[PDB]
Amino acid sequence: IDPETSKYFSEIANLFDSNEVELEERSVICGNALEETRGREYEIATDYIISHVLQTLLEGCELDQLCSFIRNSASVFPAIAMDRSGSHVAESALKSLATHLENPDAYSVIEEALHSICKVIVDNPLDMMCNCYGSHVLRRLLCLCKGVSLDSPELYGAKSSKALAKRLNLPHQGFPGMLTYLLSGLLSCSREDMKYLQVDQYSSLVLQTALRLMLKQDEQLLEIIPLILRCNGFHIETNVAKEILESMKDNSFSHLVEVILEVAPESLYNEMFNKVFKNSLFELSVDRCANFVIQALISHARDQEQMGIMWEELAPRFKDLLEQGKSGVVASLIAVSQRLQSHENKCCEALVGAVCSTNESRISILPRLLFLDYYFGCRDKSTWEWAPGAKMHVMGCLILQGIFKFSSDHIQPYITSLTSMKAEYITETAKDSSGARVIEAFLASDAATKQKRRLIIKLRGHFGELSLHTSGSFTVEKCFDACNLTLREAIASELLDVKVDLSKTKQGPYLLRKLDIDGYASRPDQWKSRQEAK
RNA sequence: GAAUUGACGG
Repeated sequence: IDPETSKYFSEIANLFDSNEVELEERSVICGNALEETRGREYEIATDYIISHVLQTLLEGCELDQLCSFIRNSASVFPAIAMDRSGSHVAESALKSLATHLENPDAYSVIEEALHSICKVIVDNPLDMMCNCYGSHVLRRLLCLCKGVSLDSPELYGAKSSKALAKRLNLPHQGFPGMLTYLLSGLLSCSREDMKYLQVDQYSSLVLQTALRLMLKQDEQLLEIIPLILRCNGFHIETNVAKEILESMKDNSFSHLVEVILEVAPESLYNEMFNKVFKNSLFELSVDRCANFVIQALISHARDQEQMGIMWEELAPRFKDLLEQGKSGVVASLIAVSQRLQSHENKCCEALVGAVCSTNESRISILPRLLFLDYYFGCRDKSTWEWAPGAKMHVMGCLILQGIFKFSSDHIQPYITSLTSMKAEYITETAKDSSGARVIEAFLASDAATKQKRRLIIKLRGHFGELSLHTSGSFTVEKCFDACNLTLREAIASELLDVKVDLSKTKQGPYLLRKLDIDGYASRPDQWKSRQEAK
């Protein structure tokens, strides 16, 4: 890295800043500058300063020069990818490649570039799989081979509200032979190396990504998963099942088996259910790591026999799970009960009994789940009633949202409890970003109209303030849609009083328009006639 | 629109 090389890439960088360069000329300069890297790919790409310029060049050049850079750097690509700066250079090369996925003329030239990369990785993959930087490069490479260009937290694999909502029940072809080739290369180690891969954070993350990209590819999943579990008809031998069970409380492995259970084909799921989990459900549910594996197991159960086993092992202990901070386990059991149509009423009753012991407690099932952590962390639970001002409990509210997807037959204690909360509590619930989802699930449930109406009426006087927030505005429209003319008019006039402020809100203009607040203000008789025709 | 209780970068 002589100073002339340094001056060159710095001068290229300033030239792009000064935005005096046409986008077509910019693209050609990017290509010329890449040629200045030939023979020095590793040195340029891993330089703490020049790597950032090399990212700019890769993202601004044309396909041919990108491919030329990838081909000339392939023999050092694992070294670039495991470097703390070079790994961003490597990822820029992939994002750049990915911008051409929609161009059918580019198919074979992209595939050749991926082959250069996969070939040198497959030759020696295990340290790159476990390297904190190279693991990000492998995840992106796997996505590209699948034809996925657009980043997804799920695939990489972060937690997200789409995934939580999915767990609770609320396309380019790619380069399939390159995906198979690379992922087979990552998995052709000894069973004893694989044991360590199960438990290394960074390699577990790579395998999580690969499993998600193979979703619904049963023939590949049935080859891949047994290698990862060290099983290679699919059968888990008794000693291997013990080893999988023993590793289940590990933070890295627990994340991996979460994904395995999500993508597992039916026959493979059933074998895992029976041989690994079947008599350990509660012990695994109380572990800080394993309980998320149990949530994934619960969510993907196939049939009523499995539902019964999970019921027998876990419902008697619902109170333990809530006390110990494992509400996600209960949420999942409740959610899959409504999905498999099994043990619905047994699940709902076990939840009531877990929160409300004596008969007098049961009218408080709703407040206690809205503030699940305050009630269970309470000093004196026989006097606890509310958490004034507190933020409501995400998972307690998600449980309730599942509860209100049951038929009214199974959830009468929940409907009676919610609809009988006093106005101040119902109002605080609607103003909470989680509690508003509870209200909305109840308005969408098949509870009686009279009962919905009772709750909505206790919101009178607060629709204006409710509407001034993004979450409340949805609740206001859900209440409105559920109302007769008398209450639609009540809500409409409350929004009128706050119409100035409401219009300065993100959602306000839409809400004002959907409810037709201007018509109501200016020609109320015609607004009432159009609403009545609904 | 609130998004679990246990991980990730120059």
